[PDB]
Amino acid sequence: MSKTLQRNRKMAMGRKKFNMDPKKGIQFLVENELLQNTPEEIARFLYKGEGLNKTAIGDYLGEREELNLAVLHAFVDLHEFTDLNLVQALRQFLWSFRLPGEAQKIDRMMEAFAQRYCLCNPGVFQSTDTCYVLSFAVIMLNTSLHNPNVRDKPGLERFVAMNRGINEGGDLPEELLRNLYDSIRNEPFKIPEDD
Ligand SMILES: Cc1cc(O)cc(C)c1NS(=O)(=O)c1ccccc1
Repeated sequence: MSKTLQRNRKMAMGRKKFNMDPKKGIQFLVENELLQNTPEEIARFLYKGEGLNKTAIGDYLGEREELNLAVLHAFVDLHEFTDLNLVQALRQFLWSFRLPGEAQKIDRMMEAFAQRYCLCNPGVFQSTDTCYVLSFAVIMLNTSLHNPNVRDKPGLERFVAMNRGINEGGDLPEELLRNLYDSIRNEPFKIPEDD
């Protein structure tokens, strides 16, 4: 009983430590046998995200060292994108962490996302590059449609034109692009606040 109560408080302390500095928080949890030091177990901890700031989760997933890269891979693997369209998948992924203005880190994260989306849905995009480019197209479209600071609201026809030639030199099916455009137009991305 006393061991359990002590462990519960130390877990809570570990979460607070993580929010101050992700690597120190994970270190405390691992060193106190509250979390196993495996990429999969760390990833599951971050995916659950209990009491964890989404900016802190993003920071940890964005680190360059081997273990953090492995955690990123395992974290993306916890996402189940089978039979979801690209927007549905992005809604889930983009809600799970936050990391603005770190280009190289976002590149790694979005490449991992694109690879996972395509593995889950092999018939949609034959090229993962197509998936990556279209993923950013949808993010850009969300901002263009829903941020009043941009006065050019691109219509469907413009969105279609902007994506020409990215499907192995051909175009994406028009209905795929329409479905993605309409999904974003009717429901903006829910993006985690800076926490
Ligand atoms: C997805 C998003 C869109 C925004 O308009 C603002 C933010 C903070 C986010 N999150 S974001 O971490 O900056 C980001 C994640 C993945 C790709 C691009 C950006």
